[PDB]
Amino acid sequence: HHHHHHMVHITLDRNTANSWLIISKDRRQVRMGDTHQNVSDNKERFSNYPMVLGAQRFSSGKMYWEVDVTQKEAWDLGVCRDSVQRKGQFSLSPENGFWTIWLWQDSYEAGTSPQTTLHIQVPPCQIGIFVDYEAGVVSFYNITDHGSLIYTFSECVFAGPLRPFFNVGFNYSGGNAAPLKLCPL
Ligand SMILES: C[C@H](Oc1ccc(-c2ccccc2)cc1)C(=O)O
Repeated sequence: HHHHHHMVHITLDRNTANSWLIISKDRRQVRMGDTHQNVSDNKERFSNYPMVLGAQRFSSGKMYWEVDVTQKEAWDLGVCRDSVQRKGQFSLSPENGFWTIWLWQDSYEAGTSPQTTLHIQVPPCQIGIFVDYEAGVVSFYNITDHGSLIYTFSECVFAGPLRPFFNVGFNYSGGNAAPLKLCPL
C-alpha cells in the first residue's frame, strides 16, 4: 500500500484503560498486569476486557498507524466510536461502534456480525491500520508480509468521532503476557 504518508502519532489514554493494564511512561505500549494496578474506577474504564483507547479523536481525513503484536496469542485492534459501551458484556461489531480484527486460538477474524474468517499465510508481527473518514473505510495491512491487505471494512457508518482501539487479551495460558506497542514513524 501507499498509506504510510498519513502516519499519525497515537498515544494511549490511561483514563479509559481496564484497571489491570500497565501503560508505559511514553503512553506507547500496554500490557496485562498480573493484578489490579491501584487506580480509582471511573465511568470511562473498560470493565470486562483488557481494553484501552487512544487519546486522539478523528472526525475527518485519512489516518494511518502501526501496532506491534509480536508473540501474542490473543488481541483485538482497530477503531471505535468515542461513545462505545465501557461497562458489561458486548460483542465487537459495527452495530456496537467497532471496526476491528483479532487473533484468537490460532485464527484471525474480522469483527463483523457474524465474524469473518481472515486468510493470513504469514502470521503478522506488526499490523497497519488505515482510516479514511470521508470514504467510510477501515483497512488492515500485514507489515511482516510487505504490507499485504488483511481486511477492508467499507460502507462504514462511523456516526461519531473515532478513537484508536486496543485489547491486549487475557493471559489465562501464561503465553499472552507480551505488550501491544505503537511502532515509530
Ligand atoms: C514483568 C515484565 O514482563 C514482560 C514479559 C514479556 C515482555 C515482552 C516484550 C516484548 C515482546 C514480547 C514479550 C515484556 C515484559 C518485565 O520483565 O518487565
